[PDB]
Amino acid sequence: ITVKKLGSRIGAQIDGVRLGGDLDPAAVNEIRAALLAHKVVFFRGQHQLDDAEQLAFAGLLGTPINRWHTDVTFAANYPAASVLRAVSLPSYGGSTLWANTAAAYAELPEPLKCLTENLWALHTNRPDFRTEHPVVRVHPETGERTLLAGDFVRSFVGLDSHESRVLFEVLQRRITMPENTIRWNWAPGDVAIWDNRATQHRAIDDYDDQHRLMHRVTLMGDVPVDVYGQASRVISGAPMEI
Amino acid sequence: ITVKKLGSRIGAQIDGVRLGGDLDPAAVNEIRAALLAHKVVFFRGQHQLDDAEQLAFAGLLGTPIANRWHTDVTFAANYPAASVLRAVSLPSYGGSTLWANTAAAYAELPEPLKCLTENLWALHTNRPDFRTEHPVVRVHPETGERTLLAGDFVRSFVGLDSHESRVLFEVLQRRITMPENTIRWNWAPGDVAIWDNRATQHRAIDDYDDQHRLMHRVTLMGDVPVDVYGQASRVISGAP
Amino acid sequence: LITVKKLGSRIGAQIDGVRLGGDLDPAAVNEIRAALLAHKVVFFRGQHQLDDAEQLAFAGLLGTPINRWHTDVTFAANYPAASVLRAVSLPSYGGSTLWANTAAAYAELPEPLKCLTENLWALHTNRRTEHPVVRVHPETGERTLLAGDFVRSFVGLDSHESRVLFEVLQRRITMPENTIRWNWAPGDVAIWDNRATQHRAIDDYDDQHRLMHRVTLMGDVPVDVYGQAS
Amino acid sequence: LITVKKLGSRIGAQIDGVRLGGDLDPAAVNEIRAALLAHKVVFFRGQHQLDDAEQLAFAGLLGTPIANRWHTDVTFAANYPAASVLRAVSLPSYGGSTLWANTAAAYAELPEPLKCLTENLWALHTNFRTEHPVVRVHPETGERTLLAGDFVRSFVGLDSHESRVLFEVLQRRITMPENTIRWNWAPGDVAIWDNRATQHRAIDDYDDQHRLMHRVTLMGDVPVDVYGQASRVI
Repeated sequence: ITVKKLGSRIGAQIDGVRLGGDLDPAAVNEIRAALLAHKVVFFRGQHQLDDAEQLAFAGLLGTPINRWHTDVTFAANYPAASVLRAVSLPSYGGSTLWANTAAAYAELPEPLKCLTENLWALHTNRPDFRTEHPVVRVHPETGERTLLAGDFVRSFVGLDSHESRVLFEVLQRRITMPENTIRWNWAPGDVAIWDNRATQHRAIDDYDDQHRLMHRVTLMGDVPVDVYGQASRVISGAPMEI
Repeated sequence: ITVKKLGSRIGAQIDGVRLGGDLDPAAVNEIRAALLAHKVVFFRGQHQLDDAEQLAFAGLLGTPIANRWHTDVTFAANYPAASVLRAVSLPSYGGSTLWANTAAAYAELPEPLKCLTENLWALHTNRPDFRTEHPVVRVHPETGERTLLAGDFVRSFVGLDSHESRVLFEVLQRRITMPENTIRWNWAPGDVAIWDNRATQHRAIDDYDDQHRLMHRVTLMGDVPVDVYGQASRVISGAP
Repeated sequence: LITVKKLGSRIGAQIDGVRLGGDLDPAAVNEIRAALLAHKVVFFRGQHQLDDAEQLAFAGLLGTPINRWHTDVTFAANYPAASVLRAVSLPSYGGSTLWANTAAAYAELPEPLKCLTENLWALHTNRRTEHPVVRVHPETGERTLLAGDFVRSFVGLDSHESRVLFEVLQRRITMPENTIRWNWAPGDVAIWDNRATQHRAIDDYDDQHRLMHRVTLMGDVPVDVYGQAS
Repeated sequence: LITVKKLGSRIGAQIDGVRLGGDLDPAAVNEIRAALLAHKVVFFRGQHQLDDAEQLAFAGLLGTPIANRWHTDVTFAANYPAASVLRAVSLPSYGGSTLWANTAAAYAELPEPLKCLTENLWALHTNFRTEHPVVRVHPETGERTLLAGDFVRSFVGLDSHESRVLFEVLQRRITMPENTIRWNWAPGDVAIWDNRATQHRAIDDYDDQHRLMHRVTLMGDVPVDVYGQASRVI
C-alpha cells in the first residue's frame, strides 16, 4: 500500500487499495496507521463503493454508529472517525477543510499549554445536549494530546463571556492556520477518512447552491480524558448509542 | 479560449490557449476579461514558458516593473496591478497558494461596515522607508468595482489608535479571508497563475517542510488608488 | 443666582446655593435643567432636608416621574430621560458611582467611526428593542452614543463582529477622561440625563449595606440622524 | 494617634494623624510601611508644610531615592521603582484625578487556568528592552502580583496578535473599577504607592491647565517569578 504525504502537518493520499469490506487485515492495519499519523487520508477512484460496501469497510476500522468544528462534541462520547464518500458533486466549489488539532497543541507556547491543559469548555447544540470537555484530551490510541474546541463551544468554565470569546478565537486562529490544514478538491470516486479525535473540519459553501451529495459513515469514539485522567462531564445527557 | 469557474466567488481555469508574447488580441482580451471577472486565473500545461517568453507574455497585459495575507507592495502609492507567476521547480508535497477576493468582500459587507470602510484610510509601510496613506476602499480603474485595500502592510488606520486599529483590521481580514471567498491552488508543473493585485490578497503556505521551491514572477505596473469620493492615496515617504 | 462648578473637562458639575424641594423657584429649576443638559451629571451636597416625598415633589418640577456599564433600561423603546438619586445610608468605604458622557463620546469619534455608528443599530434585551447606536438628543440636538450592557448584538453583523465593535465603542465611551467617579456622602443628590450618559455602580464595600432612593423621569423614543425611530 | 482608614475594599487607605518629614519615629514610618503594603496606595491630606526638600527627607525613611495610559512605573527597566511619593503643587481648577489599580488582588482573583497562564507567561517591556514575568513575587509581602501595563510590547513566544489580545484580557481584570481607586487631588495632598503591586493612570480631563506635582521615586529590586527566576535585559 502507498501513502503519499499531502502536507507537512496533515493529509495523505492512499492508492493501491480498492476500498471494501473484504480487506486483508494487514491492509486495514496500514490504513489505520496512516490515518492516525496523518489525521485525514484520501482515496481516489473508488467508483466501486456503494452505501453498503462503504458501511462494510467502515466496519473494519471500528464500530459504526459552514464553520470550523469537531463532530458532535456537544455529546460526551463523540465519534472517533468518519468515512465520507462523494456521490454527487457541483461543477465548481464544494471543497472541504481539515485541521490537525494534535499539531496545533504540540506547537503551542508552553504558557498556552499550561492554560489549555487546565481549561475546560462547555459544548452545546445551539434535543438538548450540554457537555463539559477538557480543552486538551489525550488521544486514546496515540497518546498524543489534542485541542478540543470548535463551533460547539459555548463557553470556557470559570471565565466570563468576553474572555471566553477572546481565548476561543486565539486557539481557533492557531488550529486553522493554513500551514496546519488541508483543503480537498472532491472528484467522483473520492473517499475521505479522518480522525475526529485529532481534527476539526469545515465545509465550504462556494458552489453557490447547486446539488451536492456525499455519503457518510461514522465510527464510535469514547469520552475524552484530560491530561490528569479526568473524563468529560455530562450536563445534559445522554451518550451516543449502538 | 475556454474558461472554467473554480469557485462561486473567486478563481477560474483557462484552457485552449498557449502562452506567449504573440497571442491574438482577441485572445488577450478574453483573458483580461477573465482575469478581471475572476480575480485570479490559472493556466496549466504551459511547459514552453521560460523567463523571457513569460516576460514577453506579461507585456501584452501591462508594463513590467508571503506567509501573511497581503496585497503586493501596498506601502507604495502606485502599487502593481497584476502578476504573472510560473512554477519552475516544486516541492514533493505542500507548497500551495491562497488568493482572496477583496472585491467580493466589499460587496458582502453589512451596510454599517460599508460606511466605515468607505471612509477609512490605512497607513501601509515597508516596516528604504515607504509610507502611504491609502483609502481602505479603492475604486477599480477597469471594473469600477469597489474593493477592500488592507493586508499585512497596513500599519494603522488614520485617526484611530492602536487597539481599535488592530481590532478593526482583524474584523476586515476575517471577512476577506473567509474560505468561501478564497481559492487554494495546488501547484503542478506547467502551471501559471495570473491575478489582479487590485482586487485580491494572496498568501503563501509554508508546509513543504522547507524543501526547495522555485517560482518565477513578473509584476505589472499599476495605478494610484482613488477612494469613493475621488480622492487619491497620499505619499508620506518615498517615490512611485 | 445659584452656583455651578465644573468637576471635569467633559462631564459633571456641582451646583451650590440651592435647597432641593417641590417649592423651588422657577428660575432655579431652570438653571438646573440648563446645567444638567450642558454637563450631563449634576451634584448637590448638604441636602439633609430631603425625604422621599420632597425628592419626588422636586422631580415633578423637572419632568414626569414614575454592576456593569449601561444606560437605564434601554431594552425599552421609551427608556427614562433622567434620574434623581440620593444617598440614604452609605457604607464606611467604597460605594462610589461612575458616569460617562455618551454625547462627548460621539463628538470625539473619528469620522470613519461616526459614519459607522450613525448607520449602526443594536439589539437591546434583558438579563427586546432595536435602537440607533446614535440618537439625536430631543432637547440639545446633540448626537449621543446609545450602547451599554443591554446590547446583545448589532443588526446585520455576526457574533464576533458585534462583540468586537461593542468593546471598541465602550472603551471610548468609558475612557477615564470622559467619565466621573462620585464619592457619596450623606445629603448628596445626583441628577443625570439618561439620554446622554452611561452609569455603573462599583461593588467595593464588601457586604456593608448601601441604600439609595431614586426617582425616574419619563423618556421618549430615540431617533437616529435620519429621523428614524426604534 | 495614627489612624488608617480603608477607602475601598480591595485598594486604598487614608492615613490621618501624621505630619510628613524626616523626623518621624521608626514606629511611625513603620506604621506607614505596613499600611502601604496592605493597602497598596495610601493618602495624606492637609500636608501644606512639605517642600521639595521635606519630601526627599521623608522618602529616605522608607528607602533609597533616585501618563494617561494604565501602567507600572518604568518597567522597561530590569530593576524599577518599588514605590513613589507624590505631592500636589499647583492643581487645575477642575479634573486632575489619578487612578491606581491593585495588581495583587487581580492575580489572586484570576480563575485557575489564567493563573496557570500568567505564572508561566513572560513579557517584553519597551519604552530599551527587558523580559519580566507576568506574575512577580513581592519581595516584602510574598504576594504574587501581575506585572503588565503600557510598557509591554509583547509576550515571549506569542505573536503580535496573540500578545495584544491576552494583554487586554489581563488589563481588563486589573483595571476593573472594583479593583481601582480614583483620587481627587487637593492642595497639600500626598499619595504614596507600592509600584510592585499596582498600576497607575493619570486622567487628562482638565484641558490646558498647568498641573504641577512633585515626585520622589524610591529604589526597587529586580523581579522574580514563581520559580525564583529573574528578569532579563535586551
